[PDB]
Amino acid sequence: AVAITREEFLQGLLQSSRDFVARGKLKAPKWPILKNLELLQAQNYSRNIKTFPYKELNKSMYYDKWVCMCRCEDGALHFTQLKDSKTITTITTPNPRTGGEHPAIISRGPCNRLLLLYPGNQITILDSKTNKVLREIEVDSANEIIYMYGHNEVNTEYFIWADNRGTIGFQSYEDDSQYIVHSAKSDVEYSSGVLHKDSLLLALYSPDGILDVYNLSSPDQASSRFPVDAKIKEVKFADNGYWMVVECDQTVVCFDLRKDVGTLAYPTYTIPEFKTGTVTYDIDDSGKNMIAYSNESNSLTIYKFDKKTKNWTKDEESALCLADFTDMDVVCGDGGIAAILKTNDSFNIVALTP
Repeated sequence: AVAITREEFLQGLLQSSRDFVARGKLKAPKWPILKNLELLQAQNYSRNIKTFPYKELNKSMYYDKWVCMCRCEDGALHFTQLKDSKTITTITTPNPRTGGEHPAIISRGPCNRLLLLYPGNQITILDSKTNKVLREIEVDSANEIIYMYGHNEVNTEYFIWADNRGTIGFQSYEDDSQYIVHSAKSDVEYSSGVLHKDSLLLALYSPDGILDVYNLSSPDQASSRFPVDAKIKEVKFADNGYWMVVECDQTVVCFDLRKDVGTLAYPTYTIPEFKTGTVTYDIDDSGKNMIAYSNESNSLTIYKFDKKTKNWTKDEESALCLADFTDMDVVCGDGGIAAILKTNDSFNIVALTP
């Protein structure tokens, strides 16, 4: 390939990681007072298809977050992508598989690469721009792959995959070349994962409290287990590089990666109101801004984390009122803040403005 030994690969990973470790260290712009809202788009989608948000370092040294929804019809994949209010586009790419089978996981890679995981650990890589098949890949592992991601800046010759018992490997986009850095355990049983900014730390987790962080650059080093009591719905590595935010059903737990495993950045926060109940919410990738929706009152509520007081408080100046949503995502590029409200098979995109 280009890397002949794992030792050679590990050195390329550390090097590339050190290239970008000092970049992307400026803060995203502070959120303004949001008073208006606009329903931009109502579409159907296939919720069973898990899509990981794609992160890109921008010229202002902070990260853009692209969120994607997929709708799978008759040999075609319909994508809706955005990183803010003005970057909403819908793309149609062909589904390379037989019988219109749905992918289990879809993720992006650099150079317009589209990673499609099908059950049985079979991966198809497409060029979303040219509609060509680039790779047909099989991963030899008895366990189901539950994480797949390609970093946009660090070690961009490979993408990452992980199965539900902790096998972690890298796969070359162009060559039949791969390297395993962690092998299967088993207490565990993971459902998802998330990669740290510097692409050296990978967190694998499950809804029932399990959270293990693996070090990708030192093979088979014991993973660290973080104490969560509680129902995990998402784990995020905040863009500042030292917060690990654990979004639960009605609690927010934030770990400080600089200290001993288990040390919190601030006291655990309870979501008001669960009723509880159908209130849903989402935190942006800065870990400082939060939007919550209430089905009962059809209202969006904005919370802000105060570094001084170390807790979340509601911004009362944001009276946002608007259809039964069960989940949501938030985006906030310089084009405007948008909230993606989701049911179990459709979504509405809501532009929020001052």
